[PDB]
Amino acid sequence: AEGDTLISVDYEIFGKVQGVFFRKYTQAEGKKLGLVGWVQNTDQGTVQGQLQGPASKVRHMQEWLETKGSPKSHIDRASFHNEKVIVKLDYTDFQIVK
Ligand SMILES: [Cl-]
Repeated sequence: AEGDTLISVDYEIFGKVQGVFFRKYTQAEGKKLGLVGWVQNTDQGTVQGQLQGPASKVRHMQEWLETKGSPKSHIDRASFHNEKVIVKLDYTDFQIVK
């Protein structure tokens, strides 16, 4: 769904994505797009979280997560799961989970 329909989607990013300011840049891009959700480093060398917001903004974020990331990161792969349409947002902000 695109446009203004609200969606939620889970993501996991693989590559050189830890120790490169990925979490800070992701949170800044999410807030800039008006998204809520979260980002966290996993014990497997990856980055994961969820995004919630208007379909069009979430998709730009998905592209950012697949192609750009933080300046020194190198994204090899971005996997998205559990994409669903929602009527209300669950989260109120974009968190960095530690
Ligand atoms: Cl990082």
